[PDB]
Amino acid sequence: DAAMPQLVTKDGRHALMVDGAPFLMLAAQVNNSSAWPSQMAKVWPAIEKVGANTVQVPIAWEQIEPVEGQFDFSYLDLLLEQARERKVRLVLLWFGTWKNSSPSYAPEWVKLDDKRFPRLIKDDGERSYSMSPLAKSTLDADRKAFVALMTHLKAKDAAQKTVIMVQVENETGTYGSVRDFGPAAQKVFNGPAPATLVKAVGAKPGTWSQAFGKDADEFFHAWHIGRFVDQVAAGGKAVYPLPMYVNAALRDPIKPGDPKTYSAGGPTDNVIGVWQAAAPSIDLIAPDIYMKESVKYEAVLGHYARPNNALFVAETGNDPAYARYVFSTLGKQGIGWSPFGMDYTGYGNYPLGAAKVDEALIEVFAANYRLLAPMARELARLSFEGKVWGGAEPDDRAAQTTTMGDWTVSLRYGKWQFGASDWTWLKDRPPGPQGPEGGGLVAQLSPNEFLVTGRNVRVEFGRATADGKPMMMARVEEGHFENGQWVFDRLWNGDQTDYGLNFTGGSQILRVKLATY
Amino acid sequence: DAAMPQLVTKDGRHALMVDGAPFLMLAAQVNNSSAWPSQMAKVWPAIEKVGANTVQVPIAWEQIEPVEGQFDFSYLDLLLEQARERKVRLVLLWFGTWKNSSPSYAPEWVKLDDKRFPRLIKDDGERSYSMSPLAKSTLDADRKAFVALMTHLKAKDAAQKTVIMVQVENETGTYGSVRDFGPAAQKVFNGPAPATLVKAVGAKPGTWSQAFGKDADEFFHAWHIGRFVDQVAAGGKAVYPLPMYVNAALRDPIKPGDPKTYSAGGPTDNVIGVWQAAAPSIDLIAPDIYMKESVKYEAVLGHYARPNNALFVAETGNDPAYARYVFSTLGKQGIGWSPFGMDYTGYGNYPLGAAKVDEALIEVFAANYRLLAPMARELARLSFEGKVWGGAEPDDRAAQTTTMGDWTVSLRYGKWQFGASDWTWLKDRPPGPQGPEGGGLVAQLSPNEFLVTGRNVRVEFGRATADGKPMMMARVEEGHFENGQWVFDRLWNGDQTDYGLNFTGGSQILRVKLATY
Repeated sequence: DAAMPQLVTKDGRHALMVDGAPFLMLAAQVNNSSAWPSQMAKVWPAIEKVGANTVQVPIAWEQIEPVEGQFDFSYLDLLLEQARERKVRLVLLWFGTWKNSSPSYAPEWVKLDDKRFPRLIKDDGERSYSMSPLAKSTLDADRKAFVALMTHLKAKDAAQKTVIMVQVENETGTYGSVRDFGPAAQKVFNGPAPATLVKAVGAKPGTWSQAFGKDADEFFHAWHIGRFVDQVAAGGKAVYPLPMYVNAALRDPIKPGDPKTYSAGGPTDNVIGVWQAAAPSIDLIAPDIYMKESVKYEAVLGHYARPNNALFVAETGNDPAYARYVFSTLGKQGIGWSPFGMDYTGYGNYPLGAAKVDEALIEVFAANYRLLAPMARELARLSFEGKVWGGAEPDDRAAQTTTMGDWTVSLRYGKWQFGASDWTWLKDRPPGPQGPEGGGLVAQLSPNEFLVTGRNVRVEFGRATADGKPMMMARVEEGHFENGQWVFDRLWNGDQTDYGLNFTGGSQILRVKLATY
Repeated sequence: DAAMPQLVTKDGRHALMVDGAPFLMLAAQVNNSSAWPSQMAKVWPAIEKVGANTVQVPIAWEQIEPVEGQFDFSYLDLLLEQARERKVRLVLLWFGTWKNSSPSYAPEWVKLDDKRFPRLIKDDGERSYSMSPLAKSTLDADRKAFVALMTHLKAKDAAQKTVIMVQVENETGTYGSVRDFGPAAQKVFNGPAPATLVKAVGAKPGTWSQAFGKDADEFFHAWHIGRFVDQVAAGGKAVYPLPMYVNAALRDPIKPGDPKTYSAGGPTDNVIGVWQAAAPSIDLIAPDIYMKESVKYEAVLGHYARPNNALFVAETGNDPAYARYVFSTLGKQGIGWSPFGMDYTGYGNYPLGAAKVDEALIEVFAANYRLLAPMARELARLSFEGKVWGGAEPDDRAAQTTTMGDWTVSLRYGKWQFGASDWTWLKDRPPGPQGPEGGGLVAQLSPNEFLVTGRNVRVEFGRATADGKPMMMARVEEGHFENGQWVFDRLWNGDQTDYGLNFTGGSQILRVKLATY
């Protein structure tokens, strides 16, 4: 059988091992109501067009268990077939007790039986629309269904491992109530805070209120949602131990509001530690980023990328401005990135994303994946080894720079293919049609050798070491990957290297040797 | 074997003899990083589209001698094959010790070994990026490689002579240092000025400083670069004596700055005489013109076109405004003209030329070459015989006139195909879409007979001789060349000749007989 995919960590760097090597998920997600046989003719053309190596698809509880204990995995079987025909991998999204905070994807025998499967009670005594994570009934039922899913998946996919990760629930939490205030919940809240949690967050032992103070309510909900999801995940892992993750409806990364106004209890940036402590069976916590401003997008990446949390952008906007952020995510040691809404079913999630999803829109995102897909295994490995840096065009077009050993590396935006970066008389290119669009990635392969790519960007090298030695790009080789192997195309020289390395709208990859003389 | 091409001079007029007759190089140059097998599928379609009879292609030292004494001419062999299939001729550009002042096209065993192959030392004691032309090592190495190239070319092309000229180095000189100030160089500078040079420039004998005064530094660098290139050229000529030339990075033709701010030592207009004296084995000095303003472009042509210097515009911009200057160059007895950057590899040299090179851009230049190519042998001969005059539309659209024997010839711009040139009530055509675009050429075949062509221009004849005799265009015959032979199409008369001869955007050639009555 294919080796089991594994999320791994080495010296604070991450990889998803697929077939025994690091794998970059250049993913896309279908719309929420697309996971049906009738819609697949409107999904696959988009997915093929965008050039994704991985597709995220909902597996709804209501689809798999429409009548209690009568499981139907016929759609999954079809999806596995179609995915394999297209040579893409899958990430299954388990839509059970929570999808965007709500039980709407639970079957009717769950979500219309509140007495048996109870919603949480708010601080004003009225029931929320959102399920109590303290209910053993709901936990047992979601877990049974997830375990059935993992058992069937094991039967149908252990040989090939088409499915490489599974998302457990979708944007957990509750809007409009920071936790469950019903009597069962309050009984627990009045009791001792869990030793595990108290130690994880550096609190003093006591009741929830004593230990956590002003954070008690939000931590109580995060912990309980986490414990619920952990137990769902652990049951599935006991059968088929694929990497598993949770995704986050975000709070603002710079000026977060009160938790009553966001998806409280879900893995927002302030409760990543609580979720880590609550859910050891969940491998990573993934942000869903629908903030178009670069300042915010970069800030989100900063909160979620940690030595103990792999960076995977599980969802992002499909407005064309978002396209370039693949470069920012991979440049911060990301293992994957995924625009949401990539099908031709007619739905568009504007104001989040694009109003209309047609071939022209998908082409915007396709251009980056066509470039990156052939190099994905190489990038994944080099990233894991800690050799990768990159960036996307800021909203203000400011240059980005870093030091990689002896050398400086810079990304500059709005430059032509000719003319020194310091020619103040030469006006920059005008703004992208549909917003900023540039970005770049550089891997330091060894002290003086680099792999360089990008689109709509100038990459420039200088010398960091203040030893006064002059330098040059001694060799710039363009080539491409075939079967994962490098094939020479040409050397760049003269005009092509006098003004940095200028990447336009197509697909070029360079191996650059630097030298002093 | 085909007759050896020869640059010849007769009574201050020039020709490149190819297959024993004058040849006009309607050339185009590929981008600097296009001379590789992988790029030829993006080069040939552009070259075929533009209708060039000659193509300029780099032959890089780094490509031909990647390891010292291990020569590889496989690309040249391929290029010769492909050129012959397309029935174009080649001009090879030797990129060795200098390409735009820099050794970047020398192999690593040259350019990364400064101790063995030394860069010049500036007047502040720090090394330039540019090579010292006083180094015997560098000279011997460049010459050995060039001689190997000429030996291989002789073996593979003596029979057909596909290759008709060779450029020796590319835009020699140094920015930021007017000469070599290192101790070896200063030892020479302190010594006697060369008798040959002193006589060539009309100076008094002495040391470099006494002879040349304020010009001593720049002349020292020009002479030494010239002597270097001369020796490279002479070694090659000793094997295979093709016409050879050098090209110039220009200083301003009207308000030149200090040589520290331009490519000093290269063949700028003030050191053409120094280069002529230094390099008898170089047949002509060719300007590279990236100045779009007609006043400047005309001025450059004036500096370089001399009785002892054939006019060849080795490089010019590929912004559409440049297209018309073929007419100016051929009208000043030019033997060739060449837009730079004519391929579909994605590179564009804006602000010099076009930002994007696509079929639409190339069509602008194609329209002139489609007209001129069938008549190139006839024009070349008539030009050599001193019978050709012409011009391109000035930036201010002013008319151009000359006297050819008994007759006046005028070129007028912005006129319609109907209506007298002196109808002040009739407004001119509006400006070209992408700038000025008109031009014309007239050859006086005998006293009263002319060959006339042009695009977007009105040609009008009058009588120069002030004898009061009335005149007419007695016969205007349109025809075209097939196999170099004239074939009648029709007579122009009536509306077609009442308002001069109006050439629009296509290809027409006329034989015009003038008469008094």
